Amino acid sequence: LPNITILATGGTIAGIANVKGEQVVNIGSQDMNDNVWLTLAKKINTDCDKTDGFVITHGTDTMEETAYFLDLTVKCDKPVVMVGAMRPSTSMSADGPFNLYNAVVTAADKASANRGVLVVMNDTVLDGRDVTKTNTTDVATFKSVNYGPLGYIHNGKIDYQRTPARHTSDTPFDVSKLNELPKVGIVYNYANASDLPAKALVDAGYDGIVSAGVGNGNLYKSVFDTLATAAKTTAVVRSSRVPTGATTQDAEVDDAKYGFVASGTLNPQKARVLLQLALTQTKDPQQIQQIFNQY
Amino acid sequence: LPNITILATGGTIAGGGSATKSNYTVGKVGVENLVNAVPQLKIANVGEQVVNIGSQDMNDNVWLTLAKKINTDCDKTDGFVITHGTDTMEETAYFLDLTVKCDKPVVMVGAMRPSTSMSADGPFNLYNAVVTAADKASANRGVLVVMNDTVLDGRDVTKTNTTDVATFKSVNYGPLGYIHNGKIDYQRTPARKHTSDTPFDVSKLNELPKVGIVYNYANASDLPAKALVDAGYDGIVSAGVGNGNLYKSVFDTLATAAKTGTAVVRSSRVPTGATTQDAEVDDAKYGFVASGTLNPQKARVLLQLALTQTKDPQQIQQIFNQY
Amino acid sequence: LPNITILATGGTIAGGNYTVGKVGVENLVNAVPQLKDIANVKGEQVVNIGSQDMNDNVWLTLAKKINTDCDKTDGFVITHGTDTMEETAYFLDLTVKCDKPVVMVGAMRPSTSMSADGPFNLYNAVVTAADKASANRGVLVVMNDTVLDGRDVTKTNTTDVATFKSVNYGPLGYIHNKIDYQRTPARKHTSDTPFDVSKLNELPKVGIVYNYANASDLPAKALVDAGYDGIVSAGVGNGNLYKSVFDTLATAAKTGTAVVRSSRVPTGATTQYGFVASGTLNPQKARVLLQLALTQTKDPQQIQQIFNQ
Amino acid sequence: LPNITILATGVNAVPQLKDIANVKGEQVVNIGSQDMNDNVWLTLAKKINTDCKTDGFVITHGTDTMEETAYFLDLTVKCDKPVVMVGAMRPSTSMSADGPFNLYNAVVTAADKASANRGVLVVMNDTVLDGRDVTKTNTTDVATFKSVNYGPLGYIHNGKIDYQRTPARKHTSDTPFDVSKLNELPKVGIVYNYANASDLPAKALVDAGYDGIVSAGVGNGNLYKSVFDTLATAAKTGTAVVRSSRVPTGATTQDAEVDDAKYGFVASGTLNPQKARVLLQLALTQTKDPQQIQQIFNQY
Ligand SMILES: N[C@@H](CC(=O)O)C(=O)O
Ligand SMILES: N[C@@H](CC(=O)O)C(=O)O
Repeated sequence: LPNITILATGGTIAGIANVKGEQVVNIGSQDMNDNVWLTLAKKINTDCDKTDGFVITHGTDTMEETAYFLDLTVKCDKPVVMVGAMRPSTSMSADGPFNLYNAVVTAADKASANRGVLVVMNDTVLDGRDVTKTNTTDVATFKSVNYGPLGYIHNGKIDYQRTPARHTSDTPFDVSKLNELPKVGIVYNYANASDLPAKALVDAGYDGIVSAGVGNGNLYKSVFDTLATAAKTTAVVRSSRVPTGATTQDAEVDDAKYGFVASGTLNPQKARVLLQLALTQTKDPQQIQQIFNQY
Repeated sequence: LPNITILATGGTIAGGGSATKSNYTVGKVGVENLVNAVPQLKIANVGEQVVNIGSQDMNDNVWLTLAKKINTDCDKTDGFVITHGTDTMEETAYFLDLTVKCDKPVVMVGAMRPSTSMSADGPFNLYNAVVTAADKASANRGVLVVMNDTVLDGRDVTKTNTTDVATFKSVNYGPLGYIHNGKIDYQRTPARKHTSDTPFDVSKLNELPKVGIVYNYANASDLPAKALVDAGYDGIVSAGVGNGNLYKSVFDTLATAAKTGTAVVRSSRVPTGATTQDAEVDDAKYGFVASGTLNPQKARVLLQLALTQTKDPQQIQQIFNQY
Repeated sequence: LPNITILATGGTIAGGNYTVGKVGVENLVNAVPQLKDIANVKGEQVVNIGSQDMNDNVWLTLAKKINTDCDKTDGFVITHGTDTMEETAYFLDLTVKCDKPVVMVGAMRPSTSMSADGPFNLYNAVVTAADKASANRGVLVVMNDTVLDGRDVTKTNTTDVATFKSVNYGPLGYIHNKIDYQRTPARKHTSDTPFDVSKLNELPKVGIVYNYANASDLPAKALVDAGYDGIVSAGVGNGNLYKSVFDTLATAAKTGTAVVRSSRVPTGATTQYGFVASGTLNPQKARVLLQLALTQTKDPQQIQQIFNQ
Repeated sequence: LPNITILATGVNAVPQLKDIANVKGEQVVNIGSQDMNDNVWLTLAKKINTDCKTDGFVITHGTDTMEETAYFLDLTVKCDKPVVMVGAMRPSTSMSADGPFNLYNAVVTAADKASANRGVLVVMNDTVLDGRDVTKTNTTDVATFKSVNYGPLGYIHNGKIDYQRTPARKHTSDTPFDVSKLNELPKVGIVYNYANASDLPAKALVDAGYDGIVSAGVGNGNLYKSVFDTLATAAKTGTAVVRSSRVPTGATTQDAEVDDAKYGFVASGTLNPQKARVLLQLALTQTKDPQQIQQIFNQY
């Protein structure tokens, strides 16, 4: 049988294949940070040749952030499948066993390769870029809200009907010998939104700022002004607190005039992930925007 | 016919750009020109231009102006229709839902496409909004949002999509009724207290307590919360991850802010589902408030009003458990 | 503690590829020791079958049981198959004269499976059946942490444990650890209906015909040939019908048969022909209501008023 | 500009199309889409196949059965040029009639080459949808058409399409289905399952000797006992029987509660009843064997 290594990183999930298990760290994913991300990726890139595929048990809270980061830093072309649980393992009707079950299936399937980093939840294979946590409590919380799942799992078989075109081998981000990430913060937009948050990050000389805008990534006037001065003086990506849909160019915001970057379908967390890595290679908004159109 | 007062605030309903191209500005078209875009209203007898702005610049002053209109002119009309930007309609609609002391159907409506666009959605939406406002069965339902042929309540309505004309959805509890042929089959009503049942009286308020929102994500910086605390904000909402949790940095500063009096509400960046008590965070232990089903923008609204009557974390927790 | 009586009909929840309705009611209770902390659970095995074989006789039995024993218990939970629960639940919603909570629950995964969903479903069903806030909402279905109304709950997905959704108007409340009730159904239900099945041992014959391109009209004609009392059309779009099928139902309606227009399109109302528009009711739910109406009238005009209920 | 042929089945009104393409109109038929049928399909496919010349096609169609025509054309059109279907949920007389911008975007999609080699497409309310998974979800909503199982191929903004997906099942040029030489399609009907379901509708189709029957089963393609009894005898008389589901989302899978291979049934996978009918009709043009039909249903 193929050999699949389970990498455990935390999450309620604790709190066909020849399966080996290693625990890298054990944290709530709400405390997820650059160091675990750099450690997790360096682990998988180092042990790529040593196994047939990886399954990663993780907290569901920032699962979408980790999955996107690995989707952009994993150079291992072998399947990397992320998995978690919404109910505790000791609790009744614990969902984790069959989730992890399905993840090993996904990681064992030879058809799964070259689909990037995947997330497997509730009988479904989700792509790392579009997966998001939809609901605070549901076991079916994970969804690709914009483009949808890649496949469904039944009786150990996967009917793959999609593959993402936007990852893994094909990305230029190499964090192998990197021990820090650029600083990227996220500011929320709302009625009468305060600029205090964005002013705080700019004054700290943050490399980047993501805007959790309203609608098509729009900003409150105070915020927009301040981010306009920062971008023109800090990288600023426009994303949206809106859970679904692209933050587009050519709507109500001339980004060129302002040197903003429209985040596309990337939500504020995922936009942050991509902005962080883009700032390891360039700081020009005109250049970054090209990165955001391909990843 | 019923008398419906249309209060205009701006919005992509009142915005223009060419019909093809997608660049456009909002809070352009004056109300009077929107009335004319919908010849088929003489349903009701159409009005006032309060502001003409993109709803992304919506703020307490416009909120307070809106509430003061509706309550003072309640007896002079049969119901109101508020033309608004889609971006914060869920916020405005919730504030009015907590502050309007009238019964008249207060129905908010917007458009995802500019009025100059091809197949602009605003004319027929505004039609159904008037329809909604004119049907008195809409009375006693709180502040409503009528979008894409659907009637939604101000508490649960939220913007699901950045571009879809079907963008608005009551994701957690669902719509109140659907509109066909100028007729509404209402099958629900919201259970939380709204409008006339709220303990909030804005008649003598010209400004709201200061409440900001901090976002949560991996490795999150705590400088925004430290900035809001240092700024003496009355309330802070965290758009937490999952069931309202915080990154260690952010939880640290808010732990200290809450202990020295700041209202701290735990909500979720997660668009649907409740941020509940007794999960991973013991709210009674750090004097916090779980926001329940209220998303962060809506949680801000409730904490702002709550801070007009009380600064007790036990007391706020029930305001959030009741509205 | 409250007395909750569990009425079992089968389902995957009681099943063990897999077979439905193998396990008995005491074993669905056994499997969750925690129910001892919440209610005094008693059980009755009404039938033990896959809900794809659910039928009128079982419907009539359930309604009479719930109606007769309403004064013997504090609330009922019905363990049931997920395939037709949306029908049974809506049937009970209109025929139960009991005001006490009547809660339906099921499983998408067998009792034998990894991550079997029935235990926590059945627990949450008993909680709901025990909560005083649940009474007077009509018949409820509790699946995957949520209280759903019998009228609007429908099965949205073929395999998901979260399949059940009130797709048009949404859930009534959410269950965590004790229910956040924020909605209540406005159409009339339970003790508020004009339908009395107590002394009925058969129901009027109602069938369903599907519409699609090139649709054959032989299925509609077969139901016409059988003198079926009612025909629901699973139409396309907003209750539209293929030409040949529309012709046959025109003849069926003209010779006395009730014809309700519904839609195969899973969401939204089929709107208001001397036909009956089903409104938001999908074909199977439209079927149950049309069945009941034909116990009180066969007037299409009065039948449409029933559907506006 | 590319030459786009708009084939109408049910203009000067949108002048902004002419900013994107050189329109040819042509009235293939004049029908309500609830009356869509095999003959319009055979004509549509043969028309497109012969005129494949042009740079792309746009097909204006009623929304009610568009998902059937889209899938049928998805499997029988041999042209690799973009074939885009579009309709309106609101009449053109309405206040906010959606047809103009839909038609606009359909021409945009059809004129874009990135659209080629994605099969037959459906463009409705700002979205590029694949012919296989696209389905009509809501009775009146303008946002009704959506790919519920696997999702949209791209979104249209400002007359530009961000394609991020393509369907993996074989379509168009990779299919063995050639309707060019057919003047009729095999007779395949659909029966619904519900509690107490009557077997009279399915027996009517067996009595008329239909080649194929699709079951809109409950749950994972299950059948009421009466209907199963009937479909079993039909399979026993060489009839093809495909198990689908009235449930709008998810696959009707093998290895659940019905031993397909024992009875000779085919699980439809994610194909819903009307779509399963389209493929079974074409499947019956090449074979009448359940292993081969089931394979075909895992292939398309
Ligand atoms: N920025 C606009 C967007 C819209 O109206 O759709 C607003 O909310 O005012
Ligand atoms: N009675 C249903 C139970 C389920 O599927 O959950 C069935 O037989 O399929």
